[PDB]
Amino acid sequence: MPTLLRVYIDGPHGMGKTTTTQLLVARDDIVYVPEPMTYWRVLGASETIANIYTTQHRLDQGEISAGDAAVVMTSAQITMGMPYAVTDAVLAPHIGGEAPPPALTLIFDRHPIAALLCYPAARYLMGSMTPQAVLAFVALIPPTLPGTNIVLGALPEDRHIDRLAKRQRPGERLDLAMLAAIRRVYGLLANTVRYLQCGGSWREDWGQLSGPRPHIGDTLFTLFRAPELLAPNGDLYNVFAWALDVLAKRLRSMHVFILDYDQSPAGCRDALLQLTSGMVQTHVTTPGSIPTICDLARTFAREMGE
Amino acid sequence: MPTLLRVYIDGPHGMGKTTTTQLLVALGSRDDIVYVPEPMTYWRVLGASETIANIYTTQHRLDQGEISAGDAAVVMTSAQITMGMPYAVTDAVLAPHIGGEAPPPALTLIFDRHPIAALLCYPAARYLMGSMTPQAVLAFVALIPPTLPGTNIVLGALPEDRHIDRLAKRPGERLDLAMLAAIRRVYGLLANTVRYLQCGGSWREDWGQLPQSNAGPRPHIGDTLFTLFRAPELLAPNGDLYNVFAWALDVLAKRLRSMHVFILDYDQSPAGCRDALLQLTSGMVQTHVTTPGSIPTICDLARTFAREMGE
Ligand SMILES: C#Cc1cn([C@@H]2O[C@H](CO)[C@@H](O)C2(F)F)c(=O)[nH]c1=O
Ligand SMILES: C#Cc1cn([C@@H]2O[C@H](CO)[C@@H](O)C2(F)F)c(=O)[nH]c1=O
Repeated sequence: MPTLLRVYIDGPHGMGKTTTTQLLVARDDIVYVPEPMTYWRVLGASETIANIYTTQHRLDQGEISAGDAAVVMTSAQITMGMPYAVTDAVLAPHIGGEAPPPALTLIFDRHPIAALLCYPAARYLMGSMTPQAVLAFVALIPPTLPGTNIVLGALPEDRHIDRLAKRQRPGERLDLAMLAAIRRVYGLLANTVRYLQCGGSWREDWGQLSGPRPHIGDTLFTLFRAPELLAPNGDLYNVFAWALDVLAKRLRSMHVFILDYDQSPAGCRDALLQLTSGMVQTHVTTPGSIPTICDLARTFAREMGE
Repeated sequence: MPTLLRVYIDGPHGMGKTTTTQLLVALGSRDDIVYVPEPMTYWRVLGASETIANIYTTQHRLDQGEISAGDAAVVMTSAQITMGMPYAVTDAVLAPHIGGEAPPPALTLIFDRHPIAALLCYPAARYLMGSMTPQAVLAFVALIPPTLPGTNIVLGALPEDRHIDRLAKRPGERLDLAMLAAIRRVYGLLANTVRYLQCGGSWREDWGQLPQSNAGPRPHIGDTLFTLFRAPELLAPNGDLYNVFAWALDVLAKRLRSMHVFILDYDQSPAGCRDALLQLTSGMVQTHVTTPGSIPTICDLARTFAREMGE
């Protein structure tokens, strides 16, 4: 059966992700799946991004409670992740085991974990989502398929602020606190994958949060030493501990690649191209999978891309 | 390999599901059948504060016109996410233990509700009540976990008059007969949807045409869950579904079609329901487990869950 390469370009917004990749299919055997802006602004709800930034701004000003903001943020994040969740689910049966040239390369703008883990966790750090909601999203992260190659960004903070200022989505507000939270989350994400792959056991190391791989205090696990999640004696409730077991399973089999964005758009493009030589390809499951996947991807772009 | 029997008792609230589940479990030896309760403690305390009360209060304030549909939707959507969390995690932790479909089972697990109750049925019912968008319902559907082998779901049958009587007597709940009608309709649609799919129905082929299961002829698509999603919000200018929503229905078909549905008549005494459920288990699908230590592991998981979150 023919081979497929899936490449998810992810990481904090405002680094230059949607430019870099736009230049990458810029063709028959590569398809670019862009961010589903139309879903966010129109199809799923009205101006979800505006809704998100306005809610945080009003929380910050003290015009609404943490409680009101959390229910708003939570349902908004549901809208945000929907196109990623449907796409993953319809693609899943087509994905075979690990596998030469690929018959088809899909380059996605973001992986489901952006809306089902990273953004929720950042909003938690922003005081506008409960950690219990975050772990509800985590519990729903689809099982990690073979060949899940995820590209995360590296960019010094000052330069990132400069780029973000020019890359504001419709309805977005330039929020340096959110920028720092989302950068911390993705930093912790990269660390967490490494911790897990080198054989780290969160349950074994959990005691260190109260005291060769990253320290657990430098992974996503540290975020869930939140008091909401803990019994009167300090123990994590089992239901949350199980969500963390799921988090561990999902993240461990991801293939992370770091893309230096502190260079020219053509440079970023070339660097992304270089990275592909180490990415994992899979077979598809049926002979008709390749054109079906192509049609899915192109229909997504056409209908939901800006 | 030793075998496992998983049975999810589901359907509208107020039918006697929870009692039936306990009665059935009380028949078995302690360590060959385990009860996985509604995570009431999660709903009331651990996940958020009094979520059930929040749900019913919000619907009421919508009905009274004290809040907008928009405000009700964001509360209802967040609350439904909270409702489903323990179901999702439990399914995710059980999944790698389950083998292919397959003497008495080494272990029987009786669940109070399947993940689809919180990820599909209640959201769909709330959408019918005007307190959730159909887009959000389809987001929940997109997130329904892959259907494990040997997913036996038992749904309820019960005359509406007896059901209403049962509810008006036997929290945070408020007596809402409109919601009762909605959730009864939704589970009836569900039963039909499984039968429709297993009879080879293709919603895309039948789209233009807009109970019981494991028996009978193929339902009309208008009597399945697919009919709920002919909503103006989901339709393109040309009048077809946007592809994104269409893909969510494809997921809906995929998840439901491999399920094994049974209908239990609740219009009888608690012991009657128990024995009826017991007879029904005879035609239910078991699975192998993936490791020998899966049986005790699964057992501990079920008991830990029950202890922490059961009422
Ligand atoms: C995927 C995704 C998400 C994107 N976004 C935002 O949408 C835009 C994506 O470019 C950007 O403003 C953002 F990244 F901040 C969210 O707020 N939440 C998400 O879950
Ligand atoms: C599972 C479940 C759910 C239960 N419930 C309610 O919880 C209560 C106990 O089951 C009952 O009032 C109910 F079933 F209606 C919801 O409102 N939503 C759900 O998703």
